[PDB]
Amino acid sequence: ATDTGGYAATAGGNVTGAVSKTATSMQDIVNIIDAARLDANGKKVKGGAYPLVITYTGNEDSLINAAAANICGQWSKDPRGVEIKEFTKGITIIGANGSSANFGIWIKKSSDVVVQNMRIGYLPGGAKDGDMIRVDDSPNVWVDHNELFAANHECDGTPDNDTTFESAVDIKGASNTVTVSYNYIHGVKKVGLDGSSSSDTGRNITYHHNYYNDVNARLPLQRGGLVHAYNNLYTNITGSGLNVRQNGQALIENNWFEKAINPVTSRYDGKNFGTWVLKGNNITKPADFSTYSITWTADTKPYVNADSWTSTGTFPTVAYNYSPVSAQCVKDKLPGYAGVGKNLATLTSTAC
Ligand SMILES: [Ca+2]
Repeated sequence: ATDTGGYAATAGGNVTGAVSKTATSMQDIVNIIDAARLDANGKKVKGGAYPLVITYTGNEDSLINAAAANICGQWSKDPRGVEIKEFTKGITIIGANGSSANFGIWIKKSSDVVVQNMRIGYLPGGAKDGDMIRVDDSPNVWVDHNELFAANHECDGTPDNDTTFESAVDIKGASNTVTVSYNYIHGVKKVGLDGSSSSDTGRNITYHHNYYNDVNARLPLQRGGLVHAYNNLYTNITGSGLNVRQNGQALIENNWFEKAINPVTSRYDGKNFGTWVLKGNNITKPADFSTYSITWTADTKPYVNADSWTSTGTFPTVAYNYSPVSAQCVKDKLPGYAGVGKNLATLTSTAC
């Protein structure tokens, strides 16, 4: 099955001929991927020689706990991450229950990559792109059931006063189809881009069943293309939520917003505002803003907020099958399905 409930359609490494490998450390993952490029005769194969399902059993709680206790010492350290570059055979990196990582996963020019059940937090190297997950020039990637966290805080004197920590799930380039689902993202200042610049526009991304809590912004910072955000729980958003820019289109349906500032907006460019189609959220009209503590702020440059809470454009027919539960159900049940150690459980209307 290649069904991710979103734009990406991939089975990752769970295909025919997949080779199962256990990784006990960051280094093992690197070595395993490196060996997966060799054919029977020891010669390298472009895109990889065989599919892989890597089970990561490592635990780096010590590193995570030390980092949490000294958050401002993280940005200047060397970034730590496993790069999955030009591997198209199909790969799934799934964490064992109880595993943890103080390193990121950087996907570059690959495809059919799935990252599940990984608990990644307080990564070093914010000043040198220490992303928890980065998807660059990579279509058909599925980031599902992970816990990505740090501290929603900015230390004094970091480069650009924005590098205490990098992002949770940055997406850029030709990452044409991506599904980000069932993740528990908390304590993150910059959650994730959708295009690295004003010119890096496009892509079709689906954000569904994610639980955001105490995050500052970029859910995502969208640039062009299509974004389908459904069944997500957005609470304690301290800056802005979905920032639809460079003429992007978004379908925001059956989500639960609460204690959020600028939950849906288009700001920082001063032009080429994106559009949104709102339907089925806990917020149905401006009268609900006070009920759920929705706050709005202006910007120094021309901007568009959804303070009228009305659709400002259209959205193409959703190309895949999905069935959202109600916004009330995500509020009630989502926390028990999102993140790690949930055995990749999915929230169905049956459980509502
Ligand atoms: Ca980044």
